[PDB]
Amino acid sequence: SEGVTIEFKIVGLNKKLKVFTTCPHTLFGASFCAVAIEHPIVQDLMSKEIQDLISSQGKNNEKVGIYTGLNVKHPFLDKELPLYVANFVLMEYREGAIFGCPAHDQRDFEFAQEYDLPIIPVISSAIEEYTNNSIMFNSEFLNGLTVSEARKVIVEKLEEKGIGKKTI
Ligand SMILES: [C]N([C][C][C]OC1=C2C(=C(Br)[C]=[C]1)[C]([C][N])O[B@]21O[C]2[C]([C]OP([O])([O])=O)O[C](N3[C]=NC4=C([N])N=[C]N=C43)[C]2O1)[C]C1=[C][C]=[C][C]=[C]1
Repeated sequence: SEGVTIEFKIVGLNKKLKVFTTCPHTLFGASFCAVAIEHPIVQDLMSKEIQDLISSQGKNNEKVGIYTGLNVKHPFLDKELPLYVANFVLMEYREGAIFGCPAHDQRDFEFAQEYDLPIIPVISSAIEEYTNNSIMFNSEFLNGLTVSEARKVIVEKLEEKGIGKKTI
């Protein structure tokens, strides 16, 4: 609709992953990264046998994915996030790649529950016509800020480091 594009460093390689989000302020609650089945990164960084795993389609309506074997470095935390090929990510929409926040997104929770991924809460429950007064927590420099202030500060920090930009 109107979001931000974020670059993630792929661990042990000189390659990057661009993801699109409409909730950049929930970045400290990221558990995984997921790309579409038809994403270029599948043909570039993975074996041809990945198509055999993909066709095994079996669990429809259920959020399923395959761990690629690669991790991405979190931009602000000393930690890595696993990278998946997921059935619920659409290639034709934006970058065909997402970051997952299971504590505040139903689709991300269903995926994390299946693959035992961590659940990290970041919003404590209370464009310019209204202000969302829910407060950020577990989010380093975003702590204590309302959701509205946090959306602004995270974008300034991503732009300041050359790893994020506004995307219409
Ligand atoms: C879940 N819904 C959206 C609802 C709003 O998205 C939410 C998003 C977060 C949170 Br926290 C809460 C809601 C965070 C963490 N996941 O990021 B979020 O913002 C993006 C958000 C942007 O979509 P929109 O419609 O709001 O403009 O959808 C996710 N996304 C992006 N590209 C994607 C892609 N190719 N295939 C799938 N999903 C993608 C991203 O998920 C996904 C959805 C289902 C089908 C087509 C397109 C989007």
